[PDB]
Amino acid sequence: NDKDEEIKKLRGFCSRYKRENASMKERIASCEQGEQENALVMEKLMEQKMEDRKIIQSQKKAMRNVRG
Amino acid sequence: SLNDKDEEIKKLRGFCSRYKRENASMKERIASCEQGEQENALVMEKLMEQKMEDRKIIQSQKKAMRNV
Repeated sequence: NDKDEEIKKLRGFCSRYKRENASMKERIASCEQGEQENALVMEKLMEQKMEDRKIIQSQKKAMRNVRG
Repeated sequence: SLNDKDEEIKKLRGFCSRYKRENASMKERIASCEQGEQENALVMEKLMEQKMEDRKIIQSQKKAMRNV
């Protein structure tokens, strides 16, 4: 009766923990997937920004060349 | 107070501490992922603002050259 209750209690924690852990792997996995998708967007936006700065520099030079 | 029960309890107690450690680490990892995702959103917002301002500068440069 004393050993039986402790066993019932511990089994309950184990089933609880096990359910919560399974749920978290699922959540962690979708998070990492979100982050992989974010990475592609960020990379594209960063390339475009640097490409814009390149154009700006090239145009700043062309005007410098015209003002001689 | 049956026969395999003291050991069964010892094993289950072990699983619980193990589950408890693994649970804590996952909570920590999910929070880091979510913080990463929040930061990413902010970076993209900054990058989008910068592209738009850069395009403004680029158009302003092409027109100033047109006007010479």
